[PDB]
Amino acid sequence: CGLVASNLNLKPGECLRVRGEVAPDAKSFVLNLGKDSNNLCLHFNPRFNAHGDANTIVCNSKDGGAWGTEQREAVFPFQPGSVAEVCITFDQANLTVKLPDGYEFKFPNRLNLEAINYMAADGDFKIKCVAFD
Amino acid sequence: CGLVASNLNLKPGECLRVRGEVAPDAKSFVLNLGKDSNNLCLHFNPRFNAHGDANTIVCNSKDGGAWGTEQREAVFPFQPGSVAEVCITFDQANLTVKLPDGYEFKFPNRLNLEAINYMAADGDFKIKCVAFD
Ligand SMILES: OC[C@H]1O[C@@H](S[C@@H]2O[C@H](CO)[C@H](O)[C@H](n3cc(-c4cccc(F)c4)nn3)[C@H]2O)[C@H](O)[C@@H](n2cc(-c3cccc(F)c3)nn2)[C@H]1O
Ligand SMILES: OC[C@H]1O[C@@H](S[C@@H]2O[C@H](CO)[C@H](O)[C@H](n3cc(-c4cccc(F)c4)nn3)[C@H]2O)[C@H](O)[C@@H](n2cc(-c3cccc(F)c3)nn2)[C@H]1O
Repeated sequence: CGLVASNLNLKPGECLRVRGEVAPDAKSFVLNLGKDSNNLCLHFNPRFNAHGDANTIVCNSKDGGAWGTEQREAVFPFQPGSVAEVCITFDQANLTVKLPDGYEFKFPNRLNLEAINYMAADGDFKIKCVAFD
Repeated sequence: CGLVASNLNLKPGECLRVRGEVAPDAKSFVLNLGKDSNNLCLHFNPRFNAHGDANTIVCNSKDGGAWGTEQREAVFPFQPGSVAEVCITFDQANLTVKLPDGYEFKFPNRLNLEAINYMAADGDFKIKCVAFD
């Protein structure tokens, strides 16, 4: 039940910037993006230690309430007890999550939604700032 | 039907910073703060030209769907076609609103709420930045 933002109307090309602080006892946190809570074109879930994963980013989609296939990244540029910033955009092919220091993750656009109208944060991540570009 | 943010969990003393761009032909816009759409401890409505009023800030509350006693500020530090930032805090007595950028007025806390969990923007005001401190 973390921060939820609706009616974002984030169209392709536009950038969603999110800055927040990661808890010191961080297990994992979640950034959800899509149309609503049941239609997520991006489930961004860095896991420090959660569900057996250690220092692993887990991405997925949810379509009509149904989870898609999990995609995993070896690179884990997140440290517990620190401030994490992500820049998010998308096109017809992929969603792109960029980190300031150069890290960039791609996740296939599986929902093909016209825009991102929904953002929800959860887990050990307290959002401090959100910008729309 | 503008931006809506829920589960803010804004405790007393904490600052809610909101930046957005006011349309050149703006008639009015709204910042709603409270628990939900039916319970607003602050209805912040600058009216450039609306409901017969002009260059007047209209503040009110909504408690259980019912509008409280409307109140107005003689001062109007908003320009159509320009970027406006509003900083908002509250104690158990008043809400404090900081307008661009020397301006500060108190609005009585009439809902007594523990925290601000709900923000909704509307009217001729496209949100570009929201910060929580
Ligand atoms: O079929 C059961 C599966 O369940 C998921 S976890 C589940 O998956 C989703 C992603 O698809 C969401 O992350 C979801 N979620 C998290 C939150 C949340 C809520 C609040 C805060 C916060 F932070 C987070 N809400 N929803 C998770 O519960 C397991 O990973 C998966 N599995 C696959 C592997 C696996 C392990 C090692 C290597 C490998 F390749 C795969 N290790 N487990 C398998 O056991
Ligand atoms: O009952 C009649 C009253 O009606 C309100 S209008 C009403 O006020 C509410 C707050 O008090 C809400 O703002 C409400 N609202 C706005 C929006 C919205 C929704 C979407 C976008 C967007 F931008 C905005 N939604 N809801 C308004 O409709 C007038 O203030 C009021 N009155 C007028 C005067 C008055 C008149 C002339 C001169 C003068 F000095 C005072 N002095 N009192 C009086 O005539």
